[PDB]
Amino acid sequence: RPRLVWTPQLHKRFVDVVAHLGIKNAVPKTIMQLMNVEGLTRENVASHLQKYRLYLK
DNA sequence: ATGCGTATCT
DNA sequence: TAGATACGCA
Repeated sequence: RPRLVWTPQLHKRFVDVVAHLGIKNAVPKTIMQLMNVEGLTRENVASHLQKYRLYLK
């Protein structure tokens, strides 16, 4: 129920999955499927990817 | 029906 | 600042 905390370990797995897939295929559902984290939703990944893209600009 | 991207909210 | 929610539109 409490908001998801993106721990350095969880963010690292996100970064590795986003690096594995290219920019084209690094979409929230494919990231989530590859990350393989229990209880992690498409919306959790989508929100994180938005902030990640803003940080890379 | 599904899910991505942007804006907006807490 | 980070993470959640809303929604337009592919």
